[PDB]
Amino acid sequence: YTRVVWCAVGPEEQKKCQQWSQQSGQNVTCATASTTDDCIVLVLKGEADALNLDGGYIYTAGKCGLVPVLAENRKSSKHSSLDCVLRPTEGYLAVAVVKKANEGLTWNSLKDKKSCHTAVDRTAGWNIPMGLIVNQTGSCAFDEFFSQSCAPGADPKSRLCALCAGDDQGLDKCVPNSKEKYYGYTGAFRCLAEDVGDVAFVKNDTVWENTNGESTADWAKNLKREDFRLLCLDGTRKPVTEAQSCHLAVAPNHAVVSRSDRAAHVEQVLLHQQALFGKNGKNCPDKFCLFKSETKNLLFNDNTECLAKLGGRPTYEEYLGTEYVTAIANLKKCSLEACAF
Ligand SMILES: *[C@@H]1O[C@H](CO)[C@@H](O[C@@H]2O[C@H](CO)[C@@H](O[C@H]3O[C@H](CO)[C@@H](O[C@@H]4O[C@H](CO)[C@@H](O)[C@H](O)[C@@H]4O)[C@H](O)[C@@H]3O)[C@H](O)[C@H]2NC(C)=O)[C@H](O)[C@H]1NC(C)=O
Ligand SMILES: *[C@@H]1O[C@H](CO)[C@@H](O[C@@H]2O[C@H](CO)[C@@H](O[C@@H]3O[C@H](CO)[C@@H](O)[C@H](O)[C@@H]3O)[C@H](O)[C@H]2NC(C)=O)[C@H](O)[C@H]1NC(C)=O
Ligand SMILES: OCC1O[C@H](O[C@@H]2OC(CO)[C@@H](O)[C@H](O)[C@H]2O)[C@H](O)[C@@H](O)[C@@H]1O
Ligand SMILES: *[C@@H]1O[C@H](CO)[C@@H](O)[C@H](O)[C@H]1NC(C)=O
Ligand SMILES: [Fe+3]
Ligand SMILES: [Zn+2]
Ligand SMILES: [Zn+2]
Repeated sequence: YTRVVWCAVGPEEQKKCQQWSQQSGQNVTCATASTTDDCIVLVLKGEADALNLDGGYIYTAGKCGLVPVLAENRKSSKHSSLDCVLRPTEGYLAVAVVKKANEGLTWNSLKDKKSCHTAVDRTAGWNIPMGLIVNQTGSCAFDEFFSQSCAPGADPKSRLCALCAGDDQGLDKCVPNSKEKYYGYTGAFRCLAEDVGDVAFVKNDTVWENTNGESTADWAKNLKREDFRLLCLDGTRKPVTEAQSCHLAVAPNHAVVSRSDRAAHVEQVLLHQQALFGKNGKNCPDKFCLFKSETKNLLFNDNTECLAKLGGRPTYEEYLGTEYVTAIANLKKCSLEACAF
């Protein structure tokens, strides 16, 4: 009832969820699945209540009747007065990032190069860049465009997984969960940083959070912002400070979804959970911080300031916006009134 079952994707999120569970006095409990799609199915069956999803998955979930409940909100600049929970979301910038040293690589010479994607079906890592590439190429053979990639969630024996590395034992290659070394925003940026790929499709924030000492992780220690460039759609390369004028799209923020019949209850529990474990929460950083996990973005993104209420009781189509929704519909004609399960 006032007990919510959260769905965790893979073993590291499970571990974080368990801690949250313990600290919440079991107001929150945990179910675990190997992929986000499987978590969506748990939610449909009523065996889990909720999870926080990237926009590409909100589209999947939406067709099956799930609804957005609250949205990640990061630090803003305009609307200084408003409380975080009431502040409108701004959205993130999807970018394509390369090494400065890889000169003469631009948007127009990406063909046959190596790519790093957060996961198949995700906004910045897949839907935006592959949608543009299909568009520009006039062809649904997006699996042939790059020579090799790491795109968690594709066929492990395909060239889309050739660059994925699996877990510290080499198992679970290309699975779309954090066990895969190059999964997610951080994984795809690591894939570029280690020069496994030529380009990473991530968001603007990922570059800043993993360079110039912001990350203490071994692979990101010595990374410098100046060693990276953004690829712009006009064929130019720009410094990472110019993301405002050099992105592939603005993406809708990740948001918590649930079955509509459970939305109201998930919302109230979460609002109270963040008062306890959120940014300035009563027990964070004392006992547990919901929005921390050492740059690994477990359950929620680490840069989340709060979960915010949605202005308008959005359907998922309204939450995603008509320009994003049509982009996805078009790309999925290669790979409408449905539910995949
Ligand atoms: C692309 O993404 C980056 C990363 O999100 C965006 O850069 C962020 O811009 C914010 C303003 O919108 C900065 O906000 C404030 O944050 C703090 C405190 O208020 C200040 O500096 C911080 O100091 C502490 C030191 O302990 C650290 O936690 C932080 O790393 C940072 O050094 C800052 O003066 C400012 O008031 C925010 O810092 C900043 N994030 C980083 C890491 O630089 C960027 O706007 C975005 N670009 C676009 C076009 O969206
Ligand atoms: C890949 O190309 C397809 C085909 O063009 C793109 O789909 C098209 O997107 C545009 C812009 O969102 C749609 O037009 C819009 O119509 C509304 C309503 O009139 C208007 O308010 C907007 O100003 C705009 O004109 C268009 O309907 C849509 N076309 C199709 C076939 O549905 C798609 O966006 C491209 N993918 C990417 C990632 O850009
Ligand atoms: O993509 C930007 C963005 O918009 C979101 O929702 C909304 O987008 C439109 C039209 O583009 C609209 O109709 C809305 O009213 C609207 O709010 C996001 O979810 C979001 O966070 C974005 O950043
Ligand atoms: C658990 O939820 C109950 C019901 O609102 C509430 O009394 C209590 O504050 C919650 N405990 C924690 C630690 O979240
Ligand atoms: Fe995303
Ligand atoms: Zn723009
Ligand atoms: Zn509406």
